[PDB]
This record gives sequence, structure tokens and C-alpha cells, in this order.
Amino acid sequence: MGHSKQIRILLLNEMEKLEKTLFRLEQGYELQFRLGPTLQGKAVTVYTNYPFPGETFNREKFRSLDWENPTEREDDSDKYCKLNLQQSGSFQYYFLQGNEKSGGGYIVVDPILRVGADNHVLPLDCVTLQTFLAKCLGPFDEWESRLRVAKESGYNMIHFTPLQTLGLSRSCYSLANQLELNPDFSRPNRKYTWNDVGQLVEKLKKEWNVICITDVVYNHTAANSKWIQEHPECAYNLVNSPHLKPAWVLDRALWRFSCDVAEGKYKEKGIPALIENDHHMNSIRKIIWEDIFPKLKLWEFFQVDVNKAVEQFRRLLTQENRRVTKSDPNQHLTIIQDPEYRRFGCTVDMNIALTTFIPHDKGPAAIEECCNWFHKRMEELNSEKHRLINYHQEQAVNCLLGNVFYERLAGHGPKLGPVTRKHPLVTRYFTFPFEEIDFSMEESMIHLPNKACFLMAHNGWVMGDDPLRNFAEPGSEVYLRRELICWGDSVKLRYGNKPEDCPYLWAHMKKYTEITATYFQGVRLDNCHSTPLHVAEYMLDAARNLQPNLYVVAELFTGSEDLDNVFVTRLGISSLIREAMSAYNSHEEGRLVYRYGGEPVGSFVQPCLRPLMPAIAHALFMDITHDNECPIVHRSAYDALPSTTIVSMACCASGSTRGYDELVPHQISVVSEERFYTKWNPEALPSNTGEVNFQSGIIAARCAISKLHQELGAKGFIQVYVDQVDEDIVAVTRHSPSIHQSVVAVSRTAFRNPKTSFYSKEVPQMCIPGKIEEVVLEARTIERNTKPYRKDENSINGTPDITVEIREHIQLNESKIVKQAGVATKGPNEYIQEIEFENLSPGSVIIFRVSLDPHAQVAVGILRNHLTQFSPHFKSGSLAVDNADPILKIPFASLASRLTLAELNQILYRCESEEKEDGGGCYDIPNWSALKYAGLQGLMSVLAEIRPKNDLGHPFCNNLRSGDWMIDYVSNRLISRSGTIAEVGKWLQAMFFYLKQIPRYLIPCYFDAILIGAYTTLLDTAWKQMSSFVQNGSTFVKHLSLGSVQLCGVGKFPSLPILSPALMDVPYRLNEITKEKEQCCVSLAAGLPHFSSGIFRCWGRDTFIALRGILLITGRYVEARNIILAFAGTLRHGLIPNLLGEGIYARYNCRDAVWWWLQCIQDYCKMVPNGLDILKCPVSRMYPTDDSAPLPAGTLDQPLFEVIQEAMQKHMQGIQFRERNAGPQIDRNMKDEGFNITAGVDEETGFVYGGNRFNCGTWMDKMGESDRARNRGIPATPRDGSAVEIVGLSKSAVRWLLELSKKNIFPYHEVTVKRHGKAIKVSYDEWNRKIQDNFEKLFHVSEDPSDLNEKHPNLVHKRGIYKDSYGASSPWCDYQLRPNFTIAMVVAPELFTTEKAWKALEIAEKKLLGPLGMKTLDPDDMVYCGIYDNALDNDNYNLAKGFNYHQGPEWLWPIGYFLRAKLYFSRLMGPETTAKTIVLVKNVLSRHYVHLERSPWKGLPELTNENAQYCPFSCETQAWSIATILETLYDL
Repeated sequence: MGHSKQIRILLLNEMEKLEKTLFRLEQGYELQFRLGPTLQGKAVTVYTNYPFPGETFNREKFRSLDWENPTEREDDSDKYCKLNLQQSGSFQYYFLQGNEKSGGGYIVVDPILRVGADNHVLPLDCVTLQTFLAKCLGPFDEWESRLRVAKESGYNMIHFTPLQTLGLSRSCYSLANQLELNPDFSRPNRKYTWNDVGQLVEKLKKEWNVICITDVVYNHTAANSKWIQEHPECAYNLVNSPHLKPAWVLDRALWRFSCDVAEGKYKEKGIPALIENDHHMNSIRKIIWEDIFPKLKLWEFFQVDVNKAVEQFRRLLTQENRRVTKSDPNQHLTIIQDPEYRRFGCTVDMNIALTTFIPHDKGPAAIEECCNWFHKRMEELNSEKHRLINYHQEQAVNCLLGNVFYERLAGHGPKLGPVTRKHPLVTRYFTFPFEEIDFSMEESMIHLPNKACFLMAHNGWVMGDDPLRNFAEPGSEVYLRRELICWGDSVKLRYGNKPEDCPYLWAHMKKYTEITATYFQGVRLDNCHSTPLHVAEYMLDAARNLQPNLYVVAELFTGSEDLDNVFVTRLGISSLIREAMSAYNSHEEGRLVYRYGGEPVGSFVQPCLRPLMPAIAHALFMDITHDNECPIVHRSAYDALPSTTIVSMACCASGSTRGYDELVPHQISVVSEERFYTKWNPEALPSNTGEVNFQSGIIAARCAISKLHQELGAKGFIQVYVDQVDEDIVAVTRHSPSIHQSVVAVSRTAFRNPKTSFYSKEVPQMCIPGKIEEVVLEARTIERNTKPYRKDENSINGTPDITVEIREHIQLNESKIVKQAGVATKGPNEYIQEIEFENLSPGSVIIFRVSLDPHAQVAVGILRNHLTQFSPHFKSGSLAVDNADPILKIPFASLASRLTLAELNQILYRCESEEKEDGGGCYDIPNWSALKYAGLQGLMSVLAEIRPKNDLGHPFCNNLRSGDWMIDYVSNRLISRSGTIAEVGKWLQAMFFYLKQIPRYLIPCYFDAILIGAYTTLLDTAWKQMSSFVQNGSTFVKHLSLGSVQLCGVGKFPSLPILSPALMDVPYRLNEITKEKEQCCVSLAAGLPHFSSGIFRCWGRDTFIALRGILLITGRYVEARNIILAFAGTLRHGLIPNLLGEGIYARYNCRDAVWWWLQCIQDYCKMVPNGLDILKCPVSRMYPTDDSAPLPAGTLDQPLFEVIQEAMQKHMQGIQFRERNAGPQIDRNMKDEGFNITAGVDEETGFVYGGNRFNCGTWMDKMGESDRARNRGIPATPRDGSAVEIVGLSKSAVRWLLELSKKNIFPYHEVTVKRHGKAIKVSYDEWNRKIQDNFEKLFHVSEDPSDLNEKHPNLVHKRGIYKDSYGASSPWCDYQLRPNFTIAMVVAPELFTTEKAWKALEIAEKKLLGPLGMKTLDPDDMVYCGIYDNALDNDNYNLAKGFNYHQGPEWLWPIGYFLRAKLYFSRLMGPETTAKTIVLVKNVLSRHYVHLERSPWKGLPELTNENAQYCPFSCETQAWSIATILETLYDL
């Protein structure tokens, strides 16, 4: 069986502790350790106690696992260590944060069981536990009959009571000596030892495949035994804990008083009468109190303590050589551990009292005052302690009185009656075999450790507090509550804090436990919540070491599941037992059945690679218990069948004891029983008292139930379904996802007796969907004539007047009890069958094996084959086909070879372009309003949050299952286009037609499965059609590339200009409206919002840098060449238009984006190898706009070298045009007054300036149209002069030109610019030297008081900052801290020094950087605003009409460049800062990944304000915000 490997991903974080979360993984499952999203950039070591295979397991030994990188890079995103578990245990794993502990966890592995000689694996879903008692088993020789009876009953598991010597109490779980066989289970003729028992057990297991489970007792033992004869250290004694002396004294006094009262002494004074429904309870309580109160000697103890204290004070005298230590002023004088030290020799510390009160002087008066004050303080403390303990004593007395009243007036109690010596009213807390204290031997008894060592103690539990607390702690107060309940033979066992106290006793107990383990494979835990954890852990560890496979079963009554989960994680409990008696009606029983495991019918398929999720501990659905009232006497006798048919159909487990096979009218008591069992005798017997046959009335039904449960467990049914309409309509409808078969069982009324309680003949009619094929179960209960039941003093016999008949393989037509009323068709694809109830007696159950429609199996088979043809996740599930589709053989494999970006990025999600351009009436979340239009990621976000929790009740699932209009809408949208889109739409339509013949309307599961498959194939074929960079990197790079690719799209109206016909690889398409062939070039834009649609889909520098990023990361060389050619053709006067209207529209209001284009083309040329063949290629300009309308292209094909030379010449000379057909009659915010065309080009300085007061040349546009907030006149905040980055771009361009000219490339260094009538032949080398000198001189502001040759030193706000706009302008335009200098050093770091620039960067980056990005303004600025709200309209000037756009809000494109510059500087500076830069970069990308994980639009938000606000006002995704991240990822 080649099962697919399962890999689990576990994330560890320091913000929480994983100590109560289930971590159950079997041997087949593989567990992987991940660094974690918040632990990126840090190195940690993982330590585990799991031993190497083939070696002994050591708990205290830990090992370290190395880290392996599959990508062989330094990235920590993908770093996991292999861990293949191959053993069952409680191994603990933890990781160290360098040198300090941070956290850990526990791993639980289930065990395995071998059945028979074949050692076949038995799943834990068809095990029927059977309880057997050794006392009821009789002699050891008479064991074959009981085993045969159990085998015929149909139980594969038998619980065996351990065979050991017992005490005189003859009670279970009271073993005396666990070293030899019980003398009772033996005969003088033949003696059986442990070897005989072991060989009998192994023979039974081999020949009858029966597994036996034994019991181990550690917290109690028999009072009298031969185990302890000379060593009293085995049990807790008074010498071990002498602080509980008053408790022992009070217990002995109470026992003596009770014994005296019982023996005819306290009768003349008065004896209370029988307790009745009157005021006698108050009189009894008063008569009890009037003797209980004088019994206590608290006053005597207080007076003797006062006497001893005053005697010690008188004996003590002042010492001249007195040392006083500085005590804590907040400390208070308190007395603790008073009974810890015995009287007449106790030592106490007086220094606390001395420090508390400071004497005035050394005179006698001061000493007397101090001693009087100390005496008063100690008296007040004693009075307060007495008052505090009086309430506790009163509460304990009241609790004891209430408990004794309940015991004496218990309806369900034993009701012994008169109080006798054999059955005392109050059980003795402690046993004192020696004579009680009468006159004066108490003092001798106290001062005698030798005699006190032999003292024995008992153990008990109280159901009023958590028993997890250790009872061996000093100063225990639980015993003082007087609420302990203990047996007459149980003795407490003490093990000590550490095993080293009694090594021989621990070794003997370990040997006994290992002997039990090797003699009995199974084991069980009783009262595990009270025994100390260390000893039990040690014994389980030893058992696991000796026996590789062991089964542990335990039960707890803590109520909440947290304690059970923590106990399972710590100890390693694999099975749990839950009582079914808590259900008093059908509703609670159905709720218990539904909640005890299972899943609702209809679910998707979990991915193979999924994160680890908490599980649910296995539980056993026991029918009845051996320590509770029998359901037979309390309820009706016909309730056994519904209980069996409910526990058989349960999805967790099943089981019953010997008390359910026979419906005896009595309750079996373990404490009082002498009768044996019934010998096996197959038929040939009247079956009166002990000669029952193989199966008469209950055995056949039980065998059928067990067989049905085993068949259900072997089939593999996990689904459950419970519905309730009336009082008794409970049914189970488990459905198999593989073969699609559902079995429905219908019960009847059994809680109320038909004779005792009146019933109505008319019953509601239930309609069962589908057609019934075969009735697998048919039980009818009737009343016959038989002799009346009589009590037997030798054995136990059930009631013979009740019997049922079973039937198997009976057709519906041949059935004489039920009939088919008819066939009802409530829907075109819904089949409903009507069944009429005619002679269905109450208490009779019947199970219907319904079948699906005839035209369903073939459809399910072909659907499963199609699903499994994509991935091997679906094991098997293949059905033979008749003809299928011979034409369709590779629906997706063929489409992998041929792929294009335009078609792939047109039907991805249809987020908003399709709706905004055509409209389709999309209905989003019909219940509420409109939330998620069409996005698959939108539903995936909810699915990934509900799948681990298995929450199928979400409204989204309800509205998905309500209708299938989403499928029709998706198909209609997909078949809208033609070509490959039409082919895939037809394929999905054919698949939908194929899957439209299924019942139960579970279509959304198959839709999700096929969507997952299609997404997987799309991701694969996109990964293959990509460069060799994303594969080497982590999954973050692949996700970023996929997001960048999916961002682009093509609408109905093209936005890019029409390319020249001479261009190669020009996409074309036919318009659906104009029926004309138009270019379908992809235009890049910052998302697809409603603000921009076609006309606004194109921009300037942002789109340019975005396209540079995408087409230099992916590797689209031809697309980049086409874009460059189009930009060169549309270029006018060497200036970027910045706005293309596909016609006469042109807005040449900016002089930027030219140096950016030059840098982009230069890096594209330098990155592509052998790129010299593209510089000489012909260029066909298509948009000549100089003095008239542009002419059609193709007139000339001049090289771009002359074009760029002419552009440079025009830029150097200057451009002074006018009326560039911009803003003819439209003006909203921009003001067109005065002269504003182009300013710059300054001689003798080597710098370029620009900008006007009324004209903005930068990319700043933010203003309000409100009259109150009217801020017109100055458009935004223009930066007159040099813009920092422009100087760096020009320096890089001239350096590249000089480098090219040095190698005979571009031999036009000479410049023929003539001004004022004279021509100058200045080369770029002199200009480069001049600009370098200017950068090294002017931009070298020193914080220290130097550089006297400076202008306006006091005008700058502070020293050490970099000017943003050099020149003469307003002081509030360049004296701000902005990240505009990062680009200048990125393009050319030669100008910036290796020391001054580094220090400036460090001093700038001190409080600017935030969780996601650095603030646009320094925090100390008085105009900084960390909260941005455009819709808000307040009186604040900076918060009016969004005036704080660049005053605190953090963008995304400024970041990344700073990190790259810092890493580049650290690389050349020293290795010390390289590690810090790497850690910071890793943290930044980890935070970015964390933020992008919870992105419904899968895009980077643009309004990341303070406190991580939601619902950004601007676009939620930008095209220009990913290029910087991609470049940073490429760098490192």
C-alpha cells in the first residue's frame, strides 16, 4: 500500500506557550520544524529527547538537529529539519533563544496492536471492550467456558482483573502481595504459577485473537500484607510527616468517642429517634454539636503555647553582644510552620520582633515598654489566628454534618440502618493497632519514633477540589477539612520527592511493573488524577522501554477538556472512557453522539502540505458502568436495543460489560458477591438458571450489533449526521466519501414503558431519500410465556421472558412488517421514498441500507478518475469507462506547451475591470449585501481560517450551497471570449455537465477541488515559463512574482499607444463592438480602481519604474525593447509627455522622467548580454509633434542615436514653446497664468534647476476645493532647484557616456551648442569633474563648528541633514528630513563618501523607521501627523482636506533603497555591520510577508498609517510598489 507521504508544518512563536494543545501524530506522519514568521533573521538551536533508531531511549538525554537549506542559499525562509517518528511515547521538544529558555511543547504518538499470528494492524475503530472480573471468574481451571461465552458474544477485547493476593475485605483493587498467585485461584491437586497464567494468556491470544488488558495500582494497597514486615518506609508514617499531630489526635479522639457511644454508654442521657420529614434534623445537629465542641482542645493548646512562650521569654536574657541586621521595612512579623517543630525544644527567630520595634534607650523602662509591646502584638496575632481558624473549623463541622446527614438519609445508598462495630457510621481516618491513650502514655507515645514508625495511614479523595495538587507537601490542610473518604483497607503509598530516597523499593516496584507488562500486554490507569505524576511517568517510561507497543486507557472527571488534553500530552494517554449515563433524553444523547467525533456530511479535501492543527482525543462510548445504578431498574427493559444500536453506529468506539448481555433485574455489587458465572453450553439445554444456549433473546442481537460495528469500522465511515424533528426521530446517516453509500437506522420509543405509560397508536411518517435496497437489521420485541424469575444463590441468570428475533438479507417487498407507501418526486433530481408504519412495536429498531440513483455510480467514477488524473492525492477511485471522449486526451498538458501572458492575465479573477466595463450583475454574499465580487482569494481567506477549525456552519457555505448560480455566472464569463479562453470555457462546461448528476447537492466540494487543481496547473505552467531566479529563491519571491504578473491586465479599451508596424511581436485583437482590429498591448497601472479606466491607465515615472522592475525581473527583453521604442517615438523635445490621450491630448507640464528613462534604458542595455546589436537597429518615430499635426509613421527609420543627440542639444539650449494644446477650456485645480514653460540650465555651476511659484514640475498633487480650506496660488509644494536625485542621475549618465566613449562606442562626445554667436566645444569630462567638485564641496555640511565658507548657516533647522532643493526659495521647502538622497547614492555612490554618508544615514534613521516603513517626516517636527484621514474635516490646518499626505504617513517605494544603500556601505566597510544589515533586511521582508498574508486583494496597501488602520481610502495595490522589493530581493 503506497500511501502518500504526509508532511506537517509547525510554527513556533515566543508570544504564546503550547502546553495544552493536542499534537498527536502517528509513525507514518512526518513532523517538520519551521523558524516562524516572527523569528526570521535569528539563529536558534532545537533540542529534543528523541533517541536515534536502534538505540535505547533516554529521557534525560537531548540531541541537536542540524539545519539544511534545500535552496543552498543564506535565506532562512525555508529551513526545516527532518524528523521521522518511529516510536510511541511522550517525547518533549524545545528550542533555546541563544542562552535563555523561551518555550517548548509535547509530541504524542499513538501505539499499535498486533492481532493473531499475521500481526495485522487493527484500526482503533472496531474494538468492542468487554469487562471481566477475576472474582466472578471462579476457579482458574474453569476459564474456558467464560472465554468461549465472551468470544460468542462478539468482543475482540477483554478486560482482565489482575490476579493477586487480597486482604480480608475481599474487595477489588486491594492487592496485598504482588509477587505470587492468589491462593483462592488455586487447588491442592494442581498449583498454577505466573508462567501458567502467561502461557494461557498467550495461547488465548494466538488461537482466539483476544487482547487482555490488566490494571496497575499505585496510590493504594491492602492494610494487611506480607510486603511490609520490617521496613515501614514503604508507606507514609507519622515519623515522615510529624506536623499532622493534632489531626491524628482529633481522629483518635473521635474514634474513641464513637466506640464508647456504640457500646451502650451514651444511651441513658438520650438517643435520637429515626430521622423523618420534620424538625428532628436540627435537634440531631444540636445534640451532635453539644458534644463535638467540648471535644476540641483548642483553648488548652493556646494556653500551653502561651505558657511556653512566656517561659521562654523569662528564660531568655538580654545580651550586650547583639547583632541587628537591616530587615525589609515592608516585611511583617508572622508565625508559620507552627506544628513543624515539636514542643519542648522548638526554636523561633526573635530578630523580626527586634527589628519591628526600636527601643527608645537601654534603660529598664524602654526594655519593659518593648517587651509589653511585643506581648501585645503576639496576643493580637494569636487572637487573629484563632478568629481566622474558627470560621474554617465551623465550615468543616458543617460540611461533615451535611455529609453524614446525606449518608444516613441516602435513597440510593446501602441503607445499613443501625450503627454496628462492623459498619461504623464514620470510617476511621487512621489505623492504630496498639492500645489507645487512656491516662498518661500520650507523652511516651509522642517521644517514641521507633513505635511511631510502625504507624500506618490511609488515602482518600474529595470531589470538591482539583486532585492535581500534591498531597505530600508540608503543612497539608486538606485533611483538616474533615471531608476525606477512605476505605477500610486502602493504605496510602509514599514515594518521596526523588526516587533516590528508597532505591531498593523503587527498583522492586519497577521490576513488578515490568513483570506485569511482560505478562499482560494491556494496562489501565485508575484514579490517575490523584497519584503523583513523576512515579507514573517513570513506570510508563519503563514499560515503553521494555515493551515497544503498549496500550494505555484512562478516564477523568475534570469536566473541562483542558486537563484531559494536558494529561494526554504529558503522560501519553491514547484512549479515553466517557460515561453515556449523562443522557436523560433523546436530545442529549444525539448531542453526545454528534460531538463525540465525526464530521458533518459534505466536506472538501485537505491539501497534502497543510499546517498542523489541533486534534480531538479518542473516546470510548461505553454503554454501562460497574459502579453506578443499572439502567434496567431505573428505565424500561426495552431500552437496551436502542442503546446498542446507538453505540454501534458511533464514530468513536463501542463496548459493554457482562451486565448488558443478560437483562438481569438487579445491580451487581463488586464489594458483595459470591456467585459464579454461567458455564458455556451450546443449545441442548432448557436454559433455566445456568444452562443458557448460544443465542436465544439477547446474544444474537448483540452479535449482530458487534458484526455491524466491525463492518462499519472496516469500511471507513467518518461522516456523521444527526437530525431531530420530534421526540423520537433519532437516526444516523454516515456517508462514505469513496463509494457514496449511506446507511440509515430508525429507532423507536423505549424510554417509557408501553404498558406503564400510555402511548398513541398514530406515529409521524418519515420520508427516507433514495430507494431502499436491503434491510440489514430487523429486530422485533415480543412477550412470551415462561416461568417467573426466581433469585438464585449460586449463579446469576437473566430474565427469560424477553426475547427478540433478528433477520438479515430481507427484501423490502418480502418484509411483512413495513410496506412501501409510494414514490414521491419533490424535485427533478431528488428521489424520495415513503414508508408507512403499520406494526412497528415500540422498542424495536430497524436499519435501512439505502442506495443512490442508478445513474450516479458511473458519474461518480468518471468524476473521481478526472480528479485523480491531475494529482495522485486521490488514491484509487478509478472506474472503467465505455467510450469517454477520444478527442480530449490532454486538456491541460497540451495547454502547458503553448502559453501567453495576455490570455493568462485576462481571466484570472475578473476582479473589477470586467464589471466596470460591461457589467454582469454580480451578487456578492446575498445574505448581507455585497462584500466579495468574484475573487477566489476572497473565499480562500475564509476557507484557510475555517478549514483547520472544520467550521462548516459559516454563512458563506450556506449561501454557496443554497444555489448554483455562481457556476453559471463563471461559465458565462469564461465563454465570453474566443480561442484558448473559449476552449477552457468549453472544458469547464463539459466538466460541470459531467458533475451535474450527483445527489445531496455537494457540488461546491467538487467545484473547490477542480478550482484547486486548475490553480495548481496554472501556477506550475507559470513557474516553468519563467527565468531561473524564482526557483532558486524562497516562496516569497515566487509569490511576489505571481502578484506582479497578475496585477497587469487588458481591458476592452486599449490604453497603450499603437505600436509601429515595423515592430515585432505586436499583439492584435478584434473589438467586440466596432468589429475592427486593434492592438491589445498590456498597459501597466497601479491596480484597477474606478478612478483610472483606460484614459488614466497610463502615467509617467511611476509606470516607468514599475515596468522597469517587472520586465527586468521576469526577463521580458522584447517587451522592454518595444516599450523603449514606443517611448522614443512618442517623445517630443526630449521630454516625457506624462499623459497620453491616444490623440491630440498632451500635458507637458513636467520636465522630469527623462533622466529616469535614460537610467532605465542604460540598465536594460547593461543587464542584457550582447546588447550592442540593438543600439544600431532602425527606429521608426510615429508621433512627431514639433509645429504641426503628426504624420503617419513609416516615413523614416533613422537611428535613435541622432534622436537622443537632438534631444540633448535641445535640453542644453532650452525649450521655449507656447500653447502646447494643454487645457483648452478645462481647469479644476491647476492654474495657468503668467509664463511657465521650462526653466533651468545654469552656466558656470554644472547644476540644473527649475520650477515656478505658480507652476509645479514635480509629482506633487494634493489640494482641497473647499472655500474654507482654499490653498490655491502655490500648486502643492514644488522643489525649486536641484532635486538631489536628478544630479545623481545626470552624473551616472555622463559617467556611462564617458565609459562608452573610452571604448570607441558613441563617438559624439563633442558638443556643437552655440550661444550668443559663439560655439563651445566643452566635453562631458570637464562637466563631470565640475559636478563632482560641486557635490564634494557644497554638499559637505559639517555638524561641528567649521566650514566658515558657508551661506545662511542659521537658516537651516539643524545640522547633519541633507538639503532637498538647493537654491534660493522658502525655508520650508528644503529643510526637511526626506528619503530623497537614497536614490542619489544608489545610482552613483562614488560622490558620497564612505564615512560622512554612513554617519548621515545613521543619524537620519533613528526614529523614522516604523513597523512597515519610515515616516515621511521626523517625529520631533511640530507638524508631524501620524494619522491620515481625507474624509475627516476638522479645524486643524494640517488635517484639513488631507494636507498631511506627506507629513507622517509612510509610503512603500521610499523603503528598500535605504536598505540596499546600507548593505552596500556595510559590505565595503566591515563584516561587523553586514550581519546587522542582513538581520534587519530579513526582519523587513518577514514583516512584509506577514502583512501580505492577510491581504484580501493580494496587494500592498498605500495608506499604512499608525496603529495599523484598515479600509484604506486610496488604492490597495500599486504597480510601482513592487519594483523596489524585487530589487531588494535580488540584491539579497
